Amino acid sequence: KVFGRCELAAAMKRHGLDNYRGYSLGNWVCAAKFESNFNTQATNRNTDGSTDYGILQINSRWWCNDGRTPGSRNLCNIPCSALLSSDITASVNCAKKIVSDGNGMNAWVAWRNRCKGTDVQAWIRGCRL
Ligand code: NA
Ligand SMILES: [Tb+3]
Repeated sequence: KVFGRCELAAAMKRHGLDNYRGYSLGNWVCAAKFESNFNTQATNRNTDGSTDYGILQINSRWWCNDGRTPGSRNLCNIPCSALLSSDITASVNCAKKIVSDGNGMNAWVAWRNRCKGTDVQAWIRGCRL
C-alpha cells in the first residue's frame, strides 16, 4: 500500500507514534517519506547482505528474520515480510522497540540526515488529526 502524507500521519497517530519516546508525529511521517516514500512494500538491499523492509525500512541484521542475512538477529521476533503489509501495525510495533534503543531516531539514517533539526511539524500540515 502507498499512503498519502496525511493518510499515513493519521494511521501513525492512531497507532500511538505521536510523542512516542518524545518524538512528535511529524518526525515519524518525515522519516517514512524519505525511507520508503510512504510505501509499505519498499525494500532495499544493503551491501552487507541485509535488507531494509517497509514504511520505516527496518533492517534484517538486528530486527526481523528474512533467512538470508548471515549472522543476523530478529529482536522484533517477526518475519521481515510482516513489515511489508498494508496494515502498518507490525512496522509501528517494531519501530517502537528500535526507537527505545540508546540512539533513538538516529537509528533511521534518512531521519537523521533529512528530518532531524527541520520544521517537521510541516509534515502534518493540513492533515485530518
Ligand atoms: Na535477521
Ligand atoms: Tb543499542
